This record gives sequence, C-alpha cells and structure tokens, in this order.
Amino acid sequence: SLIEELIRRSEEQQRRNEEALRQLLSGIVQQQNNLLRAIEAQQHLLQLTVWGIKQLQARILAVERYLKDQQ
Amino acid sequence: SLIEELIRRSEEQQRRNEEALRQLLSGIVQQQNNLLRAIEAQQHLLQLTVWGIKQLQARILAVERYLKDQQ
Amino acid sequence: SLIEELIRRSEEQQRRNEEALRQLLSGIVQQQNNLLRAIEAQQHLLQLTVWGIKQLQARILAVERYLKDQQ
Repeated sequence: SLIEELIRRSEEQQRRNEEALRQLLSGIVQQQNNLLRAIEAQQHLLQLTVWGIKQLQARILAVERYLKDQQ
Repeated sequence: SLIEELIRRSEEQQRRNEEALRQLLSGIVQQQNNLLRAIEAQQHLLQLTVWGIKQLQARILAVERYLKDQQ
Repeated sequence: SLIEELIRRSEEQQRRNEEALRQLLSGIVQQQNNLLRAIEAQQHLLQLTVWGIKQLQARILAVERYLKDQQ
C-alpha cells in the first residue's frame, strides 16, 4: 500500500519528466529517489514474506513430525 | 517472466544510455519508465505471494485445528 | 543482503547526484544501473519465494491427503 503510494508518486513524476521532456534534470533525480524508495519498500515487504515462508515451513514440519510420531 | 522481459528491456536501454554517454536525456527518461514498469510488475507478483502465504496459513491452521480436535 | 548492499550503494549515488545537482549525467546513468541491479536481485529473491510457496503447497497437500486417507 505504501508501495502503491510510492508507485503512484513515481507515475506522477514520470509524466512530469516526460511532459517536461516535451529543470528536467532535477525531476529525473527526484524520480530516481522515487524508484529507490519503491525498491526499498518492496524489499521490506519481500523480507516479511521470506520470514513468513520460514514460519510456515516450521509449522508444516511440526505437523509432519506429529503425524510421524503418532505411528 | 514479464518481469524478465521488462528487465531484459531495461538492460538494453542501459547499454544504449551507457553507449550514448560514450538524445541521452530521452533514453534516461525512457529507462526510468522501464524501471518503474519492472517495479510495478514485481509488486504485482509480490502481492500474489502475500496472498498465497495467507492461504497456506489458513490451510495449515485448519490441519492444526483438526489434529487438535481429533484428541 | 546483496539487495541491502545494492540499495545502500544506490543511496550513496543518490546523495552524490543530489549533491552534484547542488558529470551529473554519468552519475544518473550509473544510478540507473544501481536501480536495475537492485530490481534484478529482488527478482531473484522473489522467484525463490514463489518456488518456496509452491513447495509448501505440495507439503500441506500431502498432509491433507494423508489425513483424508486415514479416514
């Protein structure tokens, strides 16, 4: 959602820099900061998913071991 | 895969802008659109993974509860 | 972690290009390569998570089928 907010902000600066191409340098540098911030937020969300996956792994493993032990 | 297509397209424009650095402005602005589109596709795929993780969570939880209830 | 290294490197070039804005073109082109490399590493990590999710799916499915078959 913040990712969606940084992406919508990036789409804005892209229209600006495009319409300015049709001054320009500052907006390109600003747009690179917008892209970096999106990438950084996506990395935060990706790190969460990695840990969520490991936790699911541990949970499935516990069930698998339980079923094995029940034999 | 579309991500891989936007990334290969970004690698192309990077060589262009590099070899043009060795006109340039338009390709930098074009390359920023290539990066934004990659980021946006990656966000689509990341959103899918988030929902896939939640669904796995619900599935494991149902199994855990079943095993608990079977006692 | 490499993602964190490409992102910290991107944050450096952003300060350079900002402080140079306050020559500039080369650093913008360099910064676009930094962003592309971050995006590409994130795509590698995202592809891993996708496969990790599929494998968890197969594992949960095997447990679900086992419990079904035990009836």
